[PDB]
Amino acid sequence: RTLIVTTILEEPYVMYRKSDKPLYGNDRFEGYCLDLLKELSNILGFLYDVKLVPDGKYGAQNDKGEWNGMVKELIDHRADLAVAPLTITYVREKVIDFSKPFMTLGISILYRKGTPIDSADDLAKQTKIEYGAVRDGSTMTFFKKSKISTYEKMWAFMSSRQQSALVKNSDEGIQRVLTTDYALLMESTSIEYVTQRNCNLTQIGGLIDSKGYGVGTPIGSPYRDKITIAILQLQEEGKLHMMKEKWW
Amino acid sequence: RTLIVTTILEEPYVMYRKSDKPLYGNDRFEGYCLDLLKELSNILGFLYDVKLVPDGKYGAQNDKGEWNGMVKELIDHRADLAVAPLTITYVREKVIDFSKPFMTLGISILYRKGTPIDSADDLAKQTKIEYGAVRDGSTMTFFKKSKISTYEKMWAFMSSRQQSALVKNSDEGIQRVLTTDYALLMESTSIEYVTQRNCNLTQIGGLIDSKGYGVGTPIGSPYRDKITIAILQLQEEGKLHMMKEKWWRGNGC
Ligand SMILES: C/C(=C/C=C/[C@@H](C)C(=O)O)[C@H]1CN[C@H](C(=O)O)[C@H]1CC(=O)O
Ligand SMILES: C/C(=C/C=C/[C@@H](C)C(=O)O)[C@H]1CN[C@H](C(=O)O)[C@H]1CC(=O)O
Repeated sequence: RTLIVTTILEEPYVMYRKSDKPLYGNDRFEGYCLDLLKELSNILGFLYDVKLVPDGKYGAQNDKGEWNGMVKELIDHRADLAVAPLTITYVREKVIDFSKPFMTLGISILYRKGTPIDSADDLAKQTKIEYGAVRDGSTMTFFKKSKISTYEKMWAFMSSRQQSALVKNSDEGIQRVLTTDYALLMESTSIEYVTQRNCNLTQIGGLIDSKGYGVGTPIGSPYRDKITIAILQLQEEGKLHMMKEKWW
Repeated sequence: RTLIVTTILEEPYVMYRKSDKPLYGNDRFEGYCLDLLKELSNILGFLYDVKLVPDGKYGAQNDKGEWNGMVKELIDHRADLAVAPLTITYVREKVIDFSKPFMTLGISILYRKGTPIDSADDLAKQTKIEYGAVRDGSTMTFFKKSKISTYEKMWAFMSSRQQSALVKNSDEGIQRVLTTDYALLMESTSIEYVTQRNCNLTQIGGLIDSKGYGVGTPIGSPYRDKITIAILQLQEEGKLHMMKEKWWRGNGC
């Protein structure tokens, strides 16, 4: 049986291929996740239809506790797998089963080069330089729930003034960093990608936490473990590292 | 019901406490893993008896496909959990269920300071400097199964001459590095611990792979997921990071 794979567009994980004529099916996409997906499909032996998540969201829960995006697709069994830079979080792992991480990363700071700023603490102590994150993303949630003083303070600032310091998506954040005096709290894997394509930007400090991206499956899914094992196999033989180098 | 926790002695994960009189039970140990364990027990609400694995091995399989150590304890249901720097590997994950990693790391190089060597490649190209790893550990296995040229070459050297380049345990490896012209392939978390207490030693290059340590449970265990969720919780609130700092920090160099 063909597995339905729910995903979302995000450089360089899942992107529309470049072609002179209209593309159809899986042929529409390319990227690290499509490469990962075909590696997993060879190892486990399954066919799949990549399908973009209808609402274009990763998955968060509203005030009433209902989920949206890819997480929701898995919960309602509208998809068998979720392959994308879907951060393994406490709140998400309770409603869906994650495979072991296929990429590890952390929350860090994207800012422009040649400045005295060097840590999340430097930012927390002032207000001249504005800073924030993608609204409702795992990074924002981290700062929202943290009880570490420095992070509590930063959240106080990010959420103030109607969350004007937050951005809707990564691209809006990057442009905001390139144009104004703004710093973006962003996942390290994404910062590496960006700083490699824009010499004006750089990472500030190191990681302020350790996270991973995993393949999502519905709770009780028989593939969860098979995928985990395949990921470990791909990691141990250098394929994951090879794939990262290819797209980064 | 009290859960039986199988573990092994390894600084600074599980160590014998220092005391004037004989110690008994869980009171015998201290370390990062005992701290982790009590955090998990508070969150999940269970009691536990720490018990050192009888044969003192982590878990590898012999030629007949038989497992030993902690992995074996879990397979035969002699323990409910395995809490130790037990590397999550392909071969192990097939016989036991692992929680999500509570610590991520990689294979790196422990060598002495002030030398021209700077990468696994530098080592692979020569033979003056001897190098190896703990025999039968996950690191050795990595090199044994790799098909990457540089690692294939290093394995060729490590396994040659009856594996004389390999060591029985981390301490033998560290002493060998401090005394002779030898480099030790070792997990990054352990290198950090050592270099912080030995200003003569240092890490060479970065990580040559990405691994994690996880709590082990028997296949089909009802705790696997509960523990995973608790670990994510502890990570998200800074406790795992806090615990690492508590046991890793040295006295400066
Ligand atoms: C790039 C990104 C955007 C998320 C946007 C959310 C608000 C959504 O549209 O559902 C994701 C990638 N991984 C994080 C997550 O899974 O939450 C998030 C980025 C981040 O939060 O740093
Ligand atoms: C310090 C260590 C010693 C393992 C010794 C094996 C040969 C044993 O006696 O069971 C462990 C720590 N994590 C690895 C593992 O889980 O296999 C191994 C060290 C390593 O292989 O680099």
